[PDB]
Amino acid sequence: DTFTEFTNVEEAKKWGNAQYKKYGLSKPEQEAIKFYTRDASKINGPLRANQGNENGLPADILQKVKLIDQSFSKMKMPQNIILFRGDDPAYLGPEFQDKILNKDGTINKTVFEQVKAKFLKKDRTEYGYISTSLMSAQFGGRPIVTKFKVTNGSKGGYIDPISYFPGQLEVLLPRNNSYYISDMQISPNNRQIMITAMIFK
Repeated sequence: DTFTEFTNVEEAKKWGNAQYKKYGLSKPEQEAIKFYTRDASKINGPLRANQGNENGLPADILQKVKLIDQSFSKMKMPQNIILFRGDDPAYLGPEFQDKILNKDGTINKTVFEQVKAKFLKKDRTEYGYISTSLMSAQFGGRPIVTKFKVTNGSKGGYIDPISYFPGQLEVLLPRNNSYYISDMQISPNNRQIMITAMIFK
């Protein structure tokens, strides 16, 4: 089946709202997700620190992580969907973060080959949750943009109605969520890396 890519904010909120209405997230689930949206680093940072071992987390963060994890029992994609995330060169790791951009702001083409060797057609797992949006335009100036293709039934949910930052049209996906990088390209303007990644659960 096609993957839906929302063409505008109105249609996106319509689809997101329709799914959100079915979640029945608990009060503590909602508050934990809202806290995450206020500053995701307060959750994803500790998860990275502890290499996903929720048991090494501070007790307050553990309680929120268990809630956010639990929320995904209620939030599954109803259709194959396209989601977006912007990022900076640190996404590529210390050995590339300061080399992937030329001084003139374009992607270093030779270094990009090594970036592909490291990442392309390989799975990657992040210890943090994945924050995406239904829409892509807000990422047009970021050094890296990822298009996630997420199939029907995969865990994840539209959280804009409970976000600290309404209008971001965020779809949150689980932590420790392996994705497959299926494509990586330098953009037409030579100033962005465009990644496609695939998630099936």
